[PDB]
Amino acid sequence: KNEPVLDTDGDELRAGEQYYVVSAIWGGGGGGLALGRLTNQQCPEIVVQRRSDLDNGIPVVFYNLDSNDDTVRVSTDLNVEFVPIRDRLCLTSTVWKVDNYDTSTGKWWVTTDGVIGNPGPHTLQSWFKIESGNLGYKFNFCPSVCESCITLCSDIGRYGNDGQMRLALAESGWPFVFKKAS
Amino acid sequence: KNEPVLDTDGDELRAGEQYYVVSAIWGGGGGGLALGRLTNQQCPEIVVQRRSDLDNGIPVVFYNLDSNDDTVRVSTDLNVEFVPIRDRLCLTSTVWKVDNYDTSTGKWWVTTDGVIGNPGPHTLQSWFKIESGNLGYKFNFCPSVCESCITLCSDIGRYGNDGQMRLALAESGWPFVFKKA
Amino acid sequence: KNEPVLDTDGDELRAGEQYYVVSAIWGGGGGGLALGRLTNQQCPEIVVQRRSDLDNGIPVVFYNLDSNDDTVRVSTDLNVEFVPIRDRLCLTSTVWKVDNYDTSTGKWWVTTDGVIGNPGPHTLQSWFKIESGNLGYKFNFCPSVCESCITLCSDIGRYGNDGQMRLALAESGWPFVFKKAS
Amino acid sequence: KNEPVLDTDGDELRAGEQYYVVSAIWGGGGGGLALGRLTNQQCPEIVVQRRSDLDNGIPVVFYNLDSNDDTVRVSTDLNVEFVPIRDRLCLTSTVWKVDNYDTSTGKWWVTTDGVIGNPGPHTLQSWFKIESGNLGYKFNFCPSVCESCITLCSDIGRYGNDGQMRLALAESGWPFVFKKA
Repeated sequence: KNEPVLDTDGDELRAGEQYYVVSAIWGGGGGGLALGRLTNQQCPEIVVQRRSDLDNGIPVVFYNLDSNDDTVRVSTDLNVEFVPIRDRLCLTSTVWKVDNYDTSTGKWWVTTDGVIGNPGPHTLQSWFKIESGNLGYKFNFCPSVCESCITLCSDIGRYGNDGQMRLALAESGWPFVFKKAS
Repeated sequence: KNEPVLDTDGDELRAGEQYYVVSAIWGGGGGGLALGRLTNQQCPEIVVQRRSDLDNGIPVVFYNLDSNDDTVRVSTDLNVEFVPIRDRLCLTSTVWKVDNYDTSTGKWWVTTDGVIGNPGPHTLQSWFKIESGNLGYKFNFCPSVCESCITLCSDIGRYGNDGQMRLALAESGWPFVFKKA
Repeated sequence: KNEPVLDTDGDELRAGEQYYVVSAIWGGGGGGLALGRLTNQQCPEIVVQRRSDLDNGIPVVFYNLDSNDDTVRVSTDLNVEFVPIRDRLCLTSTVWKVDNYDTSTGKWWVTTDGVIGNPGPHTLQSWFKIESGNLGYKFNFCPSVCESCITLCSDIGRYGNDGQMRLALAESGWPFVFKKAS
Repeated sequence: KNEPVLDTDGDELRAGEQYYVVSAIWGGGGGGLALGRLTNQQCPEIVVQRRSDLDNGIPVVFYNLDSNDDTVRVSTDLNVEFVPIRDRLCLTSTVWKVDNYDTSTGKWWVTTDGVIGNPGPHTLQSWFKIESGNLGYKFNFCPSVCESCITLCSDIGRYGNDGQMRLALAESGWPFVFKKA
């Protein structure tokens, strides 16, 4: 099988365990990932990166394709879900998913209201991979859960949008590391 | 557009919504802000800080330059208004404003009886910015609503006055966080 | 019997219980009391007040004249002793004591290397009273443990010396409150 | 004379004694300071901050203007020098100094190869002050050693560079505390 993803302690990532997704860069790297909103949309919430290094954001859990695999490995399709500490107003899910194309910017943003499990055409937009990079791990959207589906296939970068640093498909991915939220 | 200010849950501040303004440094750093009075002046009320770090104080609401903008963002002039948790006594508003110079102390205090809206020279003293701090956020008085006006331009810090902890212009601002009320 | 001294919770002070001695003034009031040194004297350490509101200093305990009185009351002679949280280099005690007259400043400072117990002429300089003031409690040095002794009789104020806020006999005392340390 | 700087035990800093310089804000605020190297520059070593708040870095010593003054006090020009816990490659000193302006970033970095003593125009870049922060202490570069010299005058903050956390002149200083080494 593929190499396990490791956290900042060097331990292998476990499916269902909570991790902050924090910038790999030390010095001007920013904080962790979390939830935000847009001017014209309160729900679903979008994925943003904190500007402050002090703020690790909201933890995520990862779920594997097969719930009998407890280890999170590189280059395998996963679900990603924020675990907010307090209840949220939005009724949409906090599962990551690729958004519909944004004609105002030309970007495919990462949003939420994704779905956990049921790999196939219905959930195609909710499957992400974690890949090794030079500066740290990167997310990649290139699902293999529906062989006959036509799909985008691209690393996940970061881009500013109306004062918030969002995640979007990009040629080169932004590097992250994973820190135990325990 | 500028970075949205966030509350302690991580959600952007919304214009018109109530927030406690609470010291980002607890313990002897105190608690939240509130309306107060002075020994020699019942009205207008002044801006004070509660000593107990368990006391969130009295919430404020923020108003943007343009009432169509609902996100409160850093480095933008806004109005700050206490929710009027007070007796029926003062006819003055609960809107923050920079006072006239205090010859007894050398301080430029934050007080109330400010005004909402009408950006320009008439309301210049009622416009405050929220800026990112080392931790939390700090207030800064440096209005740009009147390009030709000469203005003070300074962070907001804390100073003792009349046996109380007040807010005044200071070289280095005191950090606060914003809690949903 | 004299009124009990109360802590910031409204509870009566107990002999031998640890309290921070913090400035009663909120706004430009400074922090708590602790120990310092002088340029020409490392031991005994001197009593100072922290400039920073955030620093409650070192807690003290109070001891009564009679070890069988558990309540600390106003206008009664007490011993005051810092309880440092870690061992200190000086071999002198951390019990408060009025110093010998300082010809360099004209002040009678509060220093340490005091003694606990044995009220009378030998320990006279180690006895302090707590009094109600306008703005909080104040310390008063006016011991009655030796009726035939001539003694100074004055409130304890604060006064700067060598960049430190020291305590000294003064016409008007500095107000304090007592905050449970544990 | 000025207020003595205190270490994390509450004891005044002594000139010539070793101290770790550790961020007053932990977690994502980082750990202590250390000697570092740039990708493209082995010497002089630069001043960096460790990411782990468990890593105290390596100690500095402070030298006063007058060798007869043993207390380190706020708002006074001093020299800062890392204990030379390093390999023997560099002939440069471990004394902190403000660098020449960096056109690639717009920053005035803190680097080493400073000089101890001889206050005046020749050593101007090697004099720093320790100032009280909202919490802990901040460094400030605003030398008074050469009255006729024109000098920068600014707090010291932190900034990323070359994949590392460096110190540079900044509007608002980053707060540190001092731990006996």
